[PDB]
This record gives sequence, C-alpha cells and structure tokens, in this order.
Amino acid sequence: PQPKVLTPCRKDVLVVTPWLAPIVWEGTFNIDILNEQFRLQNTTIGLTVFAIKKYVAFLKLFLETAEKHFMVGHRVHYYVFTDQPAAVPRVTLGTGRQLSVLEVGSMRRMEMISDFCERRFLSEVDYLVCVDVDMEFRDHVGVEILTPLFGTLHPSFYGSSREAFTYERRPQSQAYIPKDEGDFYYMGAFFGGSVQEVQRLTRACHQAMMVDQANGIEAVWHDESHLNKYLLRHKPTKVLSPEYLWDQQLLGWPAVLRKLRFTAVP
Repeated sequence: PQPKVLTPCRKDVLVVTPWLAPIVWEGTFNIDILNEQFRLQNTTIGLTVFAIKKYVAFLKLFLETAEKHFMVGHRVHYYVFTDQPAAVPRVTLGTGRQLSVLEVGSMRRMEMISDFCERRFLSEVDYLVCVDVDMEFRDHVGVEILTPLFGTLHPSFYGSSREAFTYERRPQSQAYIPKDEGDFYYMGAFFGGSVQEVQRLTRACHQAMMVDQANGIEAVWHDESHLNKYLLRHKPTKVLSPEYLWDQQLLGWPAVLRKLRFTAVP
C-alpha cells in the first residue's frame, strides 16, 4: 500500500522521538519490507532471559509463545540463564532457532551480559533482546524492533509528565536524574540493540551500580533506574510503544493499543 505523505496512518500517537528515532506502533511499519531487509543480512537475534528459583515455571509458556510470535522466519538464539538447568522444559523449536542453557550458582543480570558472556554473544548473534521470563507473547514481535539501541515505554507512564517519572532523584546515586530532565520513562524489563551497544549499556549499568553500592546507596528502581540514566545520556535509536510491554489485568486494553504483543502472565 502506497505511503501517502499527506495522510498519516496514526494520528493518535507520537510515532517519532524529538531525536528522530521511530516509536514503534502498529500501523507505522510494513513488516514485509523490514523482513526482506533483515533477511538479506542473515540476521541472528539473541533473546536472553533469567529464570531463577520459582521463575523456571514460566519458561514453558514463554518459550512456546516465543516460537509462535518472536522473529519468526529469522535466526534466533535463546539464552536461558538458570540455577536449575534440569528444570528447563524441552520445547520443540522452528528451523534456524536454538536454545542454550546457561547455569548460574540484583546486578548480576547486567554483569552476566556485559562481562561473563561477552565474547560468546559477539560471535553468535547480531542483536540482543533482554526481557523477563514471567511473560507471554500474544502477537507479532519482530524485526521492526531491531536497531542499535532500543528501550520500551513503561506502560503505567507513557501518558504522564516527567516530574511524575519514578527516576532516581537523590544526587548521591549515579542514576540521578533532576526534576527538569528526561525524555521518557523506559521499562527495565524490555531493552536491546546490537550486541556492541547492549554490552556498552550493561557494562555502564554495572559500573554505575558498583559505585552506588560502594557508597551504601541503591537506586529506587534498581537496574531500571540506571537504564533510564543511560538512555537519557545515549538516546535510543528506536523506542517501542507499550504494545511491546503490557499488563492486561492492570491496564486493560485501550483503543490506542491496536495489538498487545508481549504481556505479563496473570
């Protein structure tokens, strides 16, 4: 369908940031075009997930639903970090898709990605997508999200003013953002980018959390607080709308959300 310069497809929402990054909503992208572009590069996406203690119970649905909706037709590498490798369910995967189980014994999430697993990610995947396991895919999540660096609009704050944002406000913490600065409030639970840029962000977030710790302070939303400082200083190249991180039980299904793609499990 021919793009019409004088008819916008979405008039109800901001679809581009003030630094000219796309904000990704249904109706802003032709998935066929995008797929071609990423297919021509034989793109591999890595999807990383922590499943610790009782959160391994979430893996089966997370995985099942990822096969249905996530990067379908592209190469995909799931990396599952767990304390119970035996509890990881065997889910049958589509062609070009694989899973690795990564055993571990707060801020170690950021540590694991940036330090321990650095060389591995660099050789195996082109992009990294970092999400929470207590979720399911309900609709398309695809290469429209891919870019050097993205975050996602936190769903209880997209419609709000910045003084309301739950940024860190104590200057003694590295994640400090003043009352009059800040573009959006990004969710700590869905971010990514190229491997290079994802390692930069998680290296920086670790380094900053080490400092707060050495000083007996802890940011009010922990890794999400440092994420928000990062993304203020280094602006994401795409921002995903709340279509990509929703909780239907707490917020319903507003008309402004034409699809709910990735949601909390009740």
